[PDB]
Amino acid sequence: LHKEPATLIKAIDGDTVKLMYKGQPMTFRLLLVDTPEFNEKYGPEASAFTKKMDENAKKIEVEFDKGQRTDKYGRGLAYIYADGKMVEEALVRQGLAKVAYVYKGNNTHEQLLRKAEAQAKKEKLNIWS
Ligand SMILES: Cc1cn([C@H]2C[C@H](OP(=O)(O)O)[C@@H](COP(=O)(O)O)O2)c(=O)[nH]c1=O
Ligand SMILES: [Ca+2]
Repeated sequence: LHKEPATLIKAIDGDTVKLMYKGQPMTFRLLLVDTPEFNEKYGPEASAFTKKMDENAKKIEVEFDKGQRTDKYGRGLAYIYADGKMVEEALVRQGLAKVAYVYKGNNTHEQLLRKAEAQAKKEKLNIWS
């Protein structure tokens, strides 16, 4: 897998972001995680976390996995990186997302994320508190 450029267009919520990719505006859904909806507990915190991470970043990159690149809703499915840091991993390490939606063709970074979840679980962070 390889990272490709994109630019922030706008924050949406904890696990969705509007990015420009290959010149075209697109909503991206972060692979392999589930943040709470904005109206759910830790939802606002998740949205804030991802907004800031993405806003502050000098450089956003997308990384498609091996499978499906767009979901049923037209959202691109990728891992997102902000200055080389995976947003999934950051969210999951803070207990602001669960590992989730792990489908067979598109699960390259499962265990990395699971490892992060375990440490958030142990620290009883946020979702785990
Ligand atoms: C993360 C991800 C979600 N989805 C779809 C499954 C879910 O369908 P349903 O809408 O039918 O529940 C929905 C969850 O996304 P959200 O958590 O953004 O709502 O998005 C995929 O199809 N592939 C994926 O890799
Ligand atoms: Ca969600």
